[PDB]
Amino acid sequence: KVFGRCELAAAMKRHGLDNYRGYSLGNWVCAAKFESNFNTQATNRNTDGSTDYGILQINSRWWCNDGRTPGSRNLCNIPCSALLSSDITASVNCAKKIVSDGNGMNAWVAWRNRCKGTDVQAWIRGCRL
Repeated sequence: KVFGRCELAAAMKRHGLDNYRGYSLGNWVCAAKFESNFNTQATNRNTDGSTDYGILQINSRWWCNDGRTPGSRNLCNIPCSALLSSDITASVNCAKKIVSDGNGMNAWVAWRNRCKGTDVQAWIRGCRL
């Protein structure tokens, strides 16, 4: 499923991502925009052989299990395909584990490079929330 900007902000808000670990809702919505382009079925294979999954492009090496990434941990204890659901619940739960880890949202490159320091609130401008 491809989300609307505001449809997503709302879903993320009810799922408790708004202001989670200090990161206001705009940050999350933007990260979503540039990681996956609001598309839940997005996948990207990396050079190290791992693959990134879903709305927030979560990586097979540390966080889930796709059965083809050697030496992986599965720190969110899910199959990696569960992150491609139109229900964003698993993506969201696993995002909270990642963000709480140590590097905050810097764990996401697209955020770090395309959102960090920007007026991220533009991303929730004019949504019923």
